[PDB]
Amino acid sequence: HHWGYGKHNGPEHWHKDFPIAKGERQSPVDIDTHTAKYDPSLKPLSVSYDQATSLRILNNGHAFNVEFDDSQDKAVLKGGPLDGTYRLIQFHFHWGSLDGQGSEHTVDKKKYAAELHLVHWNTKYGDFGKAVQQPDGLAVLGIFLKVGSAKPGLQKVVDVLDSIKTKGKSADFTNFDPRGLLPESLDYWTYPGSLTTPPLLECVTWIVLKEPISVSSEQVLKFRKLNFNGEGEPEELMVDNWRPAQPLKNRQIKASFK
Ligand SMILES: CCc1cc2c(cc1OS(N)(=O)=O)CC[C@@H]1[C@@H]2CC[C@]2(C)C(=O)CC[C@@H]12
Ligand SMILES: [Zn+2]
Repeated sequence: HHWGYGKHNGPEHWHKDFPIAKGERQSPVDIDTHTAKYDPSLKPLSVSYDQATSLRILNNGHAFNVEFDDSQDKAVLKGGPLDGTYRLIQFHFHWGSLDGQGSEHTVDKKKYAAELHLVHWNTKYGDFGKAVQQPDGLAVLGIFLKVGSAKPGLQKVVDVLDSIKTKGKSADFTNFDPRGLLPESLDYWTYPGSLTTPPLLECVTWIVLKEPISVSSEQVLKFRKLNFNGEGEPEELMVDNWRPAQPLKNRQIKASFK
């Protein structure tokens, strides 16, 4: 009986196995745009993905991860609120059963259809497992998805999902360019938080872009055909794999823009 997103093992249950679920810097949160404060002194984001090397895509039973070679400085995030260099290790999404929900962060209580997380770890900690044990170990770039026009750069991801329908399936996924998933503007909000899935470690500097990307109804429909279960187990569609907004507590959200 492990954690998930169902009635009996979903977000309201997680605190029993992971008491940090009720901690002081949990994610996601609602971004109150009127209360967020512009922080001149915030630097422009630097997103350097030209040499990114994707390797594989994996259905891990909670989402699908597109994984990257992070054994060298090839795709890095720097600047913004960050000190030092953070290396891209994987991206994944959270999405809903309906276009009206699916994002983890909300904006003035608005839910988007999905949310992309580009996960990076601070290279001063040597690798990902060590980084998640540090308060400044990770930087996650969050990007909202709304339903409208297709995102051409997402299609290669959508088209491989049939090969990783169920938990534990993986497929080769080389030469995928994550630059094709970014909006025009890098204006962002930032705050200190956590992983949004167990173990919910408080190791993340969140950087959430203001500008959503648009994806087509057909693209998100294909996300919803994935399964949480393994092959040969009862089929349960992988939908609504999002944690709701958590209390902001003693935190201030900063904006890079006015
Ligand atoms: C940040 C990417 C991200 C990473 C992780 C999880 C969930 C994530 O999604 S999100 N929504 O970005 O927070 C949950 C499992 C975590 C793992 C970090 C490494 C951990 C702790 C281990 O060594 C064993 C348990 C592993
Ligand atoms: Zn995530």
